[PDB]
Amino acid sequence: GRIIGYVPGWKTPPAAQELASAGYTHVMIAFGVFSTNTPGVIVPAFETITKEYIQSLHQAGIKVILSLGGALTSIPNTTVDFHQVLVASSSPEAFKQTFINSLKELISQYGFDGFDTDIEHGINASGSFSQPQGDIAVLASIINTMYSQNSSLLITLTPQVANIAATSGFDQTWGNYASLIMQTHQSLAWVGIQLYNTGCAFGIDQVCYGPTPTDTPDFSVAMATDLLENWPATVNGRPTGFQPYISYLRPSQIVIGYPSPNASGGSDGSPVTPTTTIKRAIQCLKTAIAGNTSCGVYVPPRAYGNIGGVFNWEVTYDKNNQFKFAKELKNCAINGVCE
Repeated sequence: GRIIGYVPGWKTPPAAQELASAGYTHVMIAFGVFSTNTPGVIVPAFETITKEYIQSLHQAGIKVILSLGGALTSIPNTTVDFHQVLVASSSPEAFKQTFINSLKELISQYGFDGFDTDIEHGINASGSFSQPQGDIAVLASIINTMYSQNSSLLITLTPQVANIAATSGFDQTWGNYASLIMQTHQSLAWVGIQLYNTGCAFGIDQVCYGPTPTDTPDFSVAMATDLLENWPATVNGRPTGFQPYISYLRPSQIVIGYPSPNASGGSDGSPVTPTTTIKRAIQCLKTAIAGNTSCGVYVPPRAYGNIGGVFNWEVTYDKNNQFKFAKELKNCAINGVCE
């Protein structure tokens, strides 16, 4: 499995040897944003991150992925809204060609191993959940074309829970990444779930789980389960109204994502889930056996074995906390030894 760290491109990054020693296997450079003047062009917003620094990561054995989108941009004539630049293009085909060429250019120039979809704005639902049109169809085409041309690319999705949790919804918030996953699963290294900055969302049991309380793994386990299982139309004689999500993902394509605390307990993301709970979530997904080192009340419908690992937003917090997030999770996330 994997220990994944987000590296903000507006802060001095930790040394590659510090990250490798802590147990990091992958880092995610935040962020590429979207040109409003050449629709499809990706504008690098990581001034603190050099090709030399990325070489240092590779020399330490860490893979380096370019994260696209994010929450906002301050670069003039840029947006983090995908739809906005897709519709600004002369055609969806021109947009796709420009986006692919621009992404290939950045990958070649910086030596990236792949790219991450952290597109939090402007993945609007069109067509049907099972046969999406518009934004999801175009993004799926970009992902599947990039992977078809280079099956070594690490292509990841980093959804918010509303985007992937069992839902009747299909819009820019609800179920959009679940729809995208059915179109792209064959191309994806992993889907990393943002288990923070969210209200509760539904498990396939029709129970609404949120990140608090953080002393049980239920939320982490239920959200991973929502990606690993078909969404049922009926639960115990009742209609769910759930979209017809069919799971095509392997456990190795599931990553659970959290905010890392600094030494003071501060974080960029709320709430902070302690590493003891994260290990319980992985042990629970592995075994589907409840206990004080494994499942709480929520037990998934089967044992999955080892999932894909863990990420944190973001490594400058973890560094300040002597890399306790990576150090405490690496035996569990990487070697699958969680109790």
